[PDB]
Amino acid sequence: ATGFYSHADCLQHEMGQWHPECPARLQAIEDQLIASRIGELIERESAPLADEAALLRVHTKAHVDYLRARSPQSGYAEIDPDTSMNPHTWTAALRAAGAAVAATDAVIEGRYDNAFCSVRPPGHHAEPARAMGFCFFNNVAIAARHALEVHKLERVAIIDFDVHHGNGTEAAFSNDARVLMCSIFQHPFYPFTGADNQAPNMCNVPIAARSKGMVVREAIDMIWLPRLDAFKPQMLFVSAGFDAHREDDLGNMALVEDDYAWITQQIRLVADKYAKGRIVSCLEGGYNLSALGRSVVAHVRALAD
Ligand code: NA
Ligand SMILES: [Zn+2]
Repeated sequence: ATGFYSHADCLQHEMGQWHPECPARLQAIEDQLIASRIGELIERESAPLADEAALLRVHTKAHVDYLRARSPQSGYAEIDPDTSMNPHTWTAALRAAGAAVAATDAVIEGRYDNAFCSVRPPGHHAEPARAMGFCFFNNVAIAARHALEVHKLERVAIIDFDVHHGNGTEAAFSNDARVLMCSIFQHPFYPFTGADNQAPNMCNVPIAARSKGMVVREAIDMIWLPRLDAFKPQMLFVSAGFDAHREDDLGNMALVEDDYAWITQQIRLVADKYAKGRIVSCLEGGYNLSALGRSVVAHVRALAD
């Protein structure tokens, strides 16, 4: 069984009408789960609020206190040129991190074989002391650190296939031998890091603009899988971003739904080998509403196989 974590509060976050990281991203996912009838092989779960101790396993106290103080009573408060808080962003971000924590508790406990968190705002750009690029708290990193420190797991792997490099995840874990990060990312591209001075636990593969899926499959098969087979992670955490899609206006790569299906199958195989199938996956980016819905459904269906 596959758990599906979301919350209505996540729709209340918005950063202006023009902004592509918008509430209709979550509604597009809901519509496609209906039109595909794949919403019937998952169990719906409500995301809880993340508590401070969950956040402080990843972020600094000043980071958390800043966003709490920055949360506006009305209008918007700017974070960076394309990231702002509205009076709902704080609650939404707690739900997004909350989802990832609670999915982790449910998978380790054996309630679900795996889970997906259909949540907003995304996480993987949020460094321990830097909110940026639509991200406030690093949902995936917070979930992995939950499994390490609370459930006392010894080894976890983070898979990030968003088009943008997960700088936030690299900045959290470059001294943490219990974590392996495997990723693909468009290069050179925002956030313009991740290609150099890679810690030994960082397996982040730069990908050229306009690359199609066969380049990513080759990269995953020849580079990720031997790292993962050597590491044997006891659980897998997924920064499931779908903006490397051919139809995405914010990326310049050319994946399609079948690629996301194929990638998820690999994640399943690694998890079945070493992790008792335990996977938690969190929505990152992905901005064409039709292709986002279609790509999340292909991902989710491969999790429920
Ligand atoms: Na990435
Ligand atoms: Zn992205």
